[PDB]
Amino acid sequence: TAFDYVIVGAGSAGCVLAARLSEDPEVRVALVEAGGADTDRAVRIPAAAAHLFGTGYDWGYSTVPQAGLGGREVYWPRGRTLGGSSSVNFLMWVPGHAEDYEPWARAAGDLWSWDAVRPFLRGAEHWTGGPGAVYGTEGPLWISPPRSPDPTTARFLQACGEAGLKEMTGGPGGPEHSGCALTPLNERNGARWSAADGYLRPAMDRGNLEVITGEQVHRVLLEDGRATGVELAGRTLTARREVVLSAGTVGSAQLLMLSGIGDGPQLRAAGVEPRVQLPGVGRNLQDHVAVDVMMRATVAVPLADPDTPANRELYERERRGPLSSNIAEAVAFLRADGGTGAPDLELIWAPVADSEAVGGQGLTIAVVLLQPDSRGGITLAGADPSAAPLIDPGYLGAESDVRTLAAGVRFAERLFAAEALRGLVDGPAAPWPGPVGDDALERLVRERASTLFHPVGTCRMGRAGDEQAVVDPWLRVHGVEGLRVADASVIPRVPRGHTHAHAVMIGERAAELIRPAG
Ligand SMILES: Cc1cc2nc3c(=O)[nH]c(=O)nc-3n(C[C@H](O)[C@H](O)[C@H](O)COP(=O)(O)OP(=O)(O)OC[C@H]3O[C@@H](n4cnc5c(N)ncnc54)[C@H](O)[C@@H]3O)c2cc1C
Repeated sequence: TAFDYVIVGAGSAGCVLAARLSEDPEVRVALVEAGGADTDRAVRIPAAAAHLFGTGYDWGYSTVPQAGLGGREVYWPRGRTLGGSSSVNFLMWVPGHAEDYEPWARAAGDLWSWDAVRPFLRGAEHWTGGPGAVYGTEGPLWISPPRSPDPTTARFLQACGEAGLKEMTGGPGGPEHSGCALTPLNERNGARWSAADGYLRPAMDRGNLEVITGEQVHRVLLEDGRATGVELAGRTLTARREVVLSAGTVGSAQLLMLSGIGDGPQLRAAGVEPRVQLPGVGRNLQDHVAVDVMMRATVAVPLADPDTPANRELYERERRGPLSSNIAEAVAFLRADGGTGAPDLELIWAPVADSEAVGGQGLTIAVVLLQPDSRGGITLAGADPSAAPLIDPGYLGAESDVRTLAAGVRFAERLFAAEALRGLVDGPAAPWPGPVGDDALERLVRERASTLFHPVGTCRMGRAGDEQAVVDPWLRVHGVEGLRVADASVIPRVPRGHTHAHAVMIGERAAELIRPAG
């Protein structure tokens, strides 16, 4: 079946692009998604998101053994349903810092400066909270303050205050380089509001949009230097105008390589026929890494066991109580060196502990390396389109990353030692060992660090002439006509924020690049 545009992947970016491109009734748009409809309860309920790990809603990737982590493999959940990862994520809308775009503008020009992207980002947002927030007030994605924050969360913010991190008046993504805040949420009335909710669903009555679920794309079909369609298991979808890969940091890169687009020698070694030499495909992989500082609680921890009759009754009646929590209720930003300037550390407050020793009754500060120097890549394991690719982030390959995380763990410890928090905790929650000496701390970081689910950069944007660029500033794959990538893969440098915002923004930006308004 024949379309004008074939979009692969109904995720953060792909939902936006399907909705936007189908706004013109004279173009026919296909949105092709490996997963099914987002129908399960645990998709809707903020507190339930982590229960989707290892389910049909999750691709369930893992990294290769990581030398920087002592040989550990790291689990890589990815959403596999309408809305993609926006349907399984932790609902945090934490859109990053204006300076994050300096390396994008360096790579791809003023099209990708902050001034250019800002309206697209603000345009995605509909803030439901108090005035003075930085967020937009008219976009498809409802952004809300928490309905029922844990009582300890105010204490975390007070502790931050005591340690010189003041509360941000606009929320994260404001002018303040340093500070703390309640997490802005992708929630409407206490339930998830995903890209499928905000963008896709309103568009699905359109006669010119076909949403095709349950279909993993195997490769892009190339003919005479142009993408002509995509191959599913049993049939081909044709595109008269463009194929747009929105399959994310894993899937977009894997699909390029499976199509013969990438480094010819490596593709040959994986059993794939090279078609377009583009060595940057799968390279420049970046991700946030976090270490959880977990303490045993001396107070009630509702989020340790949120799914109870009482909480279900309150959620049903009022959409309040623990089930309305995304768990990661507050954030703080700082520099390891204590300077002014853009943050290189984030602290995430979760009033729970992943610790069986205390039955979950603990409190966590996740310490986040926002600007890793480590880099990795994704390659094919072989030519089977159903096989997972080989994911090697190179976590903690750079020793500076270890030192930065060590500094952040010291700061988290400082917070738990603060007047506002120390009364709430009594020792560490195993397997967090609590305070250790300097050398021990470096080893502990390597033993405990894990993904924070923000992988980017495998289909990096850049100007013609930049040998490891994958797409151009208009998101067109270099050396192919009628083929674009629009998702988190194109990001040159991992931001100082959580990447759902960036993916949505790229979706919006891509739609305007492909079909300018007016
Ligand atoms: C568990 C988890 C928690 C997270 N928490 C947050 C958070 O709270 N806040 C935040 O800002 N970010 C968070 N993130 C990250 C954020 O959700 C992602 O970075 C963002 O959604 C990526 O958008 P995307 O469009 O690039 O890809 P995705 O949204 O992953 O979309 C890719 C889509 O393509 C589909 N696909 C892939 N390959 C194929 C194929 N071959 N054929 C067909 N379809 C295919 C996938 O199934 C998926 O639906 C989280 C991520 C995860 C996994």
